Amino acid sequence: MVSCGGGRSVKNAACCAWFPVLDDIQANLFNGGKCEEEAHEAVRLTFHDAVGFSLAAQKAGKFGGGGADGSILAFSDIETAFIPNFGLEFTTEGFIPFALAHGVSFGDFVQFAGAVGAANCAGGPRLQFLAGRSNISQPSPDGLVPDPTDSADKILARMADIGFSPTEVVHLLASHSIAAQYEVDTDVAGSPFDSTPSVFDTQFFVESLLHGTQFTGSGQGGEVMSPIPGEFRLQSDFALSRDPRTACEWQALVNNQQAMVNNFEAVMSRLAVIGQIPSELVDCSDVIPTPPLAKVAQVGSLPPGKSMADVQVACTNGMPFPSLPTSPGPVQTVAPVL
Ligand code: HEM
Ligand SMILES: [Ca+2]
Ligand SMILES: [Ca+2]
Ligand SMILES: [Cl-]
Ligand code: NA
Repeated sequence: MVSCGGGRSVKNAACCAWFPVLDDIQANLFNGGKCEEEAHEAVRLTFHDAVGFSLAAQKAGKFGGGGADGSILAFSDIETAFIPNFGLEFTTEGFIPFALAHGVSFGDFVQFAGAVGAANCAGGPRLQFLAGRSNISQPSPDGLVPDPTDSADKILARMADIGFSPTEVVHLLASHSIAAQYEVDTDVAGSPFDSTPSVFDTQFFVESLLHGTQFTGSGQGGEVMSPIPGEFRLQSDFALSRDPRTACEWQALVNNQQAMVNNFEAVMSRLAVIGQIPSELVDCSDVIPTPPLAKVAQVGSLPPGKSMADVQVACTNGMPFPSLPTSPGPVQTVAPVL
């Protein structure tokens, strides 16, 4: 190892340059190292950046997008006008000055910010962070970002088209354990996808499998019924939790928080280098912070007022759910991330 000063160490000396970026964003973008709206947006941005890539396009002799290349920032004017990217201009205009201030590529900044963001959440992962992506990019083609109204067929096809199996899609969706909607229905902006959007835990997997009982929003734009007031459910998460191709992996995560973390780290390592050549990158993973000391449950809980009878069993070849514990107390509305 070498030292960067002040007791901070890295394997690769060039990585020391990322500590001033760390300090700036933890203080001035993430509100002192929190896992709240900006951290969630940073995680979401890694995917909106990387998903602008198409193996099929490449096979047809067309440009499919340069993947995890910072194009969502370099060409925010273009990409934020894509339908599934609506409203992302608040995020891209917020993020851009940090990349520019520190002289790092947009492509590295997007991956660095999502790694740091996720690492702020209790229970959270420590994503691999490789640096070195060119600052020269081209805009993503339109039509490549999944939409929450898309069927499981269409989403799984789009994801296979950037290199991910349906099992890996479920692993990537561990991100919706730290997540809310702002644009599907602005009337209920901040309504999260699980009861714990600051905790990287298995509650998204448990709660998405419950029967829907009420709408949080107006039921437009891909919202379907969720199982707790204040919690928002996407049609796409409903479809993937219950599709034969994905359901058994979805179920297998409800009682293994650590495997959810490990699997998320594994798939995000791939996501962050889509369109990139890893041998051209430098490993700066040791700049990424450790998550808060916090004991996150390894096994998820049914929310208050729910029993095992409320859980949809969609996995066939695998096998039954364990009696998951039930959280104590009354039914309570999930607070929005505002
Ligand atoms: C598989 C297809 C996916 C669909 C259809 C989908 C859909 C969405 C939608 C509709 C939102 C709310 C956007 C808004 O109105 O504010 C959202 C939020 C979010 N998504 Fe996904 N998503 C997908 C995959 C992913 C992936 C692969 C990741 C990252 C690994 C991700 C990370 C997030 C995060 C962290 C948020 C919360 C952002 C915030 O709270 O500010 N999603 N997703
Ligand atoms: Ca991109
Ligand atoms: Ca959660
Ligand atoms: Cl670098
Ligand atoms: Na790894």
